[PDB]
Amino acid sequence: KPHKFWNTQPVVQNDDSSSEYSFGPIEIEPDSFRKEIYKLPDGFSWFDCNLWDIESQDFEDTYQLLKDHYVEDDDSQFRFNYSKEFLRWALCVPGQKKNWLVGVRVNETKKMVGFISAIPIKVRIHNCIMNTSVVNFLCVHKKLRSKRLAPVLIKEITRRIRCEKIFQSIYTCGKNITKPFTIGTYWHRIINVKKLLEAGFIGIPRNMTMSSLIKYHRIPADKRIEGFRPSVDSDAEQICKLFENYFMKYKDVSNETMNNLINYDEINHSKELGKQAYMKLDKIEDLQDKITIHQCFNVEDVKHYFTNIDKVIVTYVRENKNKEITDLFSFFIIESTVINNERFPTINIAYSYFNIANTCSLKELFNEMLITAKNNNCDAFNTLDLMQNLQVIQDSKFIIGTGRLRYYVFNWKIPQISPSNVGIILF
Ligand SMILES: CCCCCCCCCCCCCC(=O)SCCNC(=O)CCNC(=O)[C@H](O)C(C)(C)COP(=O)(O)OP(=O)(O)OC[C@H]1O[C@@H](n2cnc3c(N)ncnc32)[C@H](O)[C@@H]1OP(=O)(O)O
Ligand SMILES: Cc1nc(NC(=O)c2cccc3c2C(=O)N(c2ccc4ccccc4c2N2CCCNCC2)C3)sc1C
Ligand SMILES: [Cl-]
Ligand SMILES: [Cl-]
Ligand SMILES: [Cl-]
Ligand SMILES: [Cl-]
Repeated sequence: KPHKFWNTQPVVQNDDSSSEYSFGPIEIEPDSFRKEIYKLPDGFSWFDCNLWDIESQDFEDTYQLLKDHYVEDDDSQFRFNYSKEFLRWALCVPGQKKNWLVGVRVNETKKMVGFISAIPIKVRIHNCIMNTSVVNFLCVHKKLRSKRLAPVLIKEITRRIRCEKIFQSIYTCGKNITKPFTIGTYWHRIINVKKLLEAGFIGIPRNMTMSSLIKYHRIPADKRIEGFRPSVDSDAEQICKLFENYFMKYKDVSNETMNNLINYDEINHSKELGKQAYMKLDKIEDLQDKITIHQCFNVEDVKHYFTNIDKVIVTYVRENKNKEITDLFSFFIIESTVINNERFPTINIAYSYFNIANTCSLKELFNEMLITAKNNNCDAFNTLDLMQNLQVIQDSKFIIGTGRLRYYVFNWKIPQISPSNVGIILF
């Protein structure tokens, strides 16, 4: 069946017949976009969600909405239970705008029935760099589904983002909407066998028991790598350089292009000037084993994202004798509710974030990270096949998950690429 909203938006459609590998914006309309607030059905209202005071009623309403109505696995066995501390870390980022956190409320009862958010980030896409957005936590109350409310919330957040002179966005989905520029596969490393076995996540193969299963999913500790410790704020500048060196090494453009990236923020104000971001690629094979699109981090961003908050985010670095940082691993933590058992204990899952292995192999780095995940009472460690993570997944004890993660970019052209070419991690 055909789209009724997405067929009208500047994104590559599923039937695109482009005969060329091209990068660049799809449309350049700095002045023609709608600026008036969108209208909601009678008895509903917009509000800027107050996630700036963790004790606010807005925060309680948002937490409850997402706990009961946000993302479930494709088999409706588990639902995400984002904590307030996680949402604050994930949405109150540097440069965030108070009106990029959009809620929908029933006027008569003050019940919050909808939500959508965006955060600002910096990205490199091939030979361009820009300030862009990431849309996440789109949620509509279950009883209001299939009433064309989601396009309204999308149009609304788009208006608010464009009013900040930002005209692209990145967003992920478990299903196919339009054409995604890549599809990521996630994998599970079992840590707490007993918990996951009783939660219904894993079974028992023939001729095995929980004991032999615990023994098999054991995390090895016979070749530890010394020098890893939690990051602190004073590591920020060196973690910033560690990422820059990492993205410089895996770049998919020449050294000359990397030093003269096209700053789209300076040419998106004009239709003629913005076309300088058009870039044709003659050989898609030139991107093999390289990163084509990735987030960029300054020191203020590093301080926020690559910190340590109990039950939210974990970041470790490896040092040498001189206190210089040479490796980094990180994962964030989200609780998952068991849908058919409201009394089941807490299930905490770890999610691979950004990881840089220079003084050890990536498999060696992930083992240290798995040990640290065990120390943080995480029942499983989830990883996507992004960047170089395939090195850890192949010939391992990782188990394939049931779904796949589609990656989209709003108002930008990206040819279909491998997930290994992508350095973008959504929350
Ligand atoms: C420059 C700035 C631009 C900023 C904007 C950038 C783009 C951001 C876009 C948002 C990305 C968010 C990123 C995340 O957080 S991804 C996860 C989103 N949240 C959930 O999955 C939680 C559980 N489910 C729900 O909350 C609702 O089912 C939602 C709200 C998802 C849809 O509500 P409902 O189920 O009641 O449907 P409808 O009748 O209102 O409307 C039908 C239309 O909605 C399109 N649809 C359905 N699901 C998604 C989806 N996950 N991404 C994009 N579009 C989606 C669908 O194609 C159809 O369009 P078309 O097929 O007719 O065309
Ligand atoms: C061990 C265990 N894993 C479960 N996963 C689910 O239920 C589930 C259901 C639907 C969709 C998803 C999941 C799930 O894990 N995804 C997943 C998997 C690996 C990631 C690696 C890095 C970053 C994110 C990752 C990520 N996200 C989830 C957070 C939100 N950002 C989108 C992508 C998507 S339940 C359970 C008991
Ligand atoms: Cl619609
Ligand atoms: Cl797809
Ligand atoms: Cl040590
Ligand atoms: Cl600190």
